[PDB]
Amino acid sequence: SSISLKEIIPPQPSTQRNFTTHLSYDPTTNAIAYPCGKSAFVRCLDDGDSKVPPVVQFTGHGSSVVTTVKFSPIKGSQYLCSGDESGKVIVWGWTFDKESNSVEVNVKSEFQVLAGPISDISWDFEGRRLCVVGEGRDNFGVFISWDSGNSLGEVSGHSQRINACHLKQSRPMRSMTVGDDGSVVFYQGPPFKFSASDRTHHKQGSFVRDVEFSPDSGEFVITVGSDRKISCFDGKSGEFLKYIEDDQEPVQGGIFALSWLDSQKFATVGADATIRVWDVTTSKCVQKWTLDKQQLGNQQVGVVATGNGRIISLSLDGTLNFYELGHDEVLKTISGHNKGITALTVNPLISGSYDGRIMEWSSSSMHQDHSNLIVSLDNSKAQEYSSISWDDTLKVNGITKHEFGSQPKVASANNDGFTAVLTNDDDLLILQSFTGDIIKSVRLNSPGSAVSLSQNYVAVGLEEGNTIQVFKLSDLEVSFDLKTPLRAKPSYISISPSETYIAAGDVMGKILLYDLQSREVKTSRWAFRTSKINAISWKPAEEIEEDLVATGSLDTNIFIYSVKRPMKIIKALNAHKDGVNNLLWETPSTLVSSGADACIKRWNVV
Ligand SMILES: [Zn+2]
Repeated sequence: SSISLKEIIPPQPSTQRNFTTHLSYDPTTNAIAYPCGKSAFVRCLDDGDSKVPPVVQFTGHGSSVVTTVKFSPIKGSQYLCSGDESGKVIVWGWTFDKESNSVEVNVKSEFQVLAGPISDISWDFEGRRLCVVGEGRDNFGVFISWDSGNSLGEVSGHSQRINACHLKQSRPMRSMTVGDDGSVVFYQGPPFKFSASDRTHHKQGSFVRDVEFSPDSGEFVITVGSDRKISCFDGKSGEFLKYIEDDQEPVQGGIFALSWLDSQKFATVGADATIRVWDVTTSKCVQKWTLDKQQLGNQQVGVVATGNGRIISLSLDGTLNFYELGHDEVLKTISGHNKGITALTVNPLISGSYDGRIMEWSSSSMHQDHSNLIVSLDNSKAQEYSSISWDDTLKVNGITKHEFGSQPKVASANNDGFTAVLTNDDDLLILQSFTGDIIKSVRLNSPGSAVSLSQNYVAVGLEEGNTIQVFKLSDLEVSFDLKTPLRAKPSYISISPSETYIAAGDVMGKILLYDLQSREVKTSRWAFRTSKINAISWKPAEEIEEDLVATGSLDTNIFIYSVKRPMKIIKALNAHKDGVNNLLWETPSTLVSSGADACIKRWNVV
């Protein structure tokens, strides 16, 4: 008996309005790396099976939000380096096993380099030296050896935050840091030391957001930022050569990032929802790609060349845009969440995160209709969905059909188009999932922290005495208490599909199973988790007697308990960094999970 990882749907890159998201591409593994939440990710652009794992997730930054992920230049080195807001940098390496289909990640070195958050990282072409940069009190960046951490130079010339850096990928080594107040500094080195400074080519007070030396011998260095200027320096002397401008292509917005396709062409991307391709020599824009400027989400917050003219653009809305030099049309788009997932539906698969974004995977549709946490999702009605959010509304296919007078704490929908909601004002409401109408309601005697709506019952977890009261859907005036309360505040309740039992767990990790009818505990034998329970889902039949029950807790684990054999536990550890939020059975043998880490995972239950 087991559970094995069947598929991983990774989140989109982390984003912030007015801020660049530095991406990284690795030719060898044909994959890109990017930060999202508290984990670093590497996603293989390779569809057709390959020896490269689809996804690699590094959780080593613990509680610190990851800011940047960079591939080591050494082909096949499978090493990467990432930084976080706490100012810590980590060099880690992964491992894969196409067989077990298991990915291992082992840290190799960690360094507390900055007081504040790290903004960018860059390796030397030997994959042994690092330019780390960002913000601090006295230090705005450092130059250190990847294994020891001993200083290999000194970041200087900046008084304000450093935004990006880059190491000329060839000898004689040279470096570049760039940041706030139009500051651009050049270094020389192996022992990188201040060489030259510049505060005349980028407007004072502006933000220079990215810098990058041309591939091969790096004959040039280019910096970009909010003043819409593209400055071109010489890769050796660092002398300003010229601005890259084309009369037929005025830059109408601040630039966020750049990436060289080869030694002559490089891409830029910015607030004017445009992806432009330039030729350093002619200073002419050779190719342009646009998106509707009228939509905030189209601003281009990142970019990275992936070889042979292929370019990947990052939208403020987290979308990944694939383009190719010579082809005026966008090749394909990839959307998804970049915020913890809080609501889940199956057959068809739909997900919602705590920012209110909803994802329809059956049509690759991404919605930004709600503007806050998605409490629940209901797809019972054919080709439609009903969503409830902390933005106090109930929407049906992105359209508002109900405005709550009181915020919806938690909710639960059955299969007959009904949704039971518990509000901040301590009310239990029963809505018609698809019209938004409240057909019946009742004031609860105490705040409620959990709901489970079956075909005929409504089980509510009550904070006062952490008891479970069961309501009759058809008549809220009738109800009964289960003989035994919980240990601590109820966190999640799941009524049996046949309404025989009721599984309810608490914020401490206890999960009691009751017999609904007799309202008596049927077993408290299921193993204590020592962590908040966030999800419980009954496995359906392929016997027919309800037995296996999947559950998830803040501790990141998935525990599939058994009614018949309370001592037997099938488990999957580290399912989702920082906790499992949702759990569903889309197939009698397949589980689907969502986590605080904005990941969605499918599992094969053997
Ligand atoms: Zn929509």
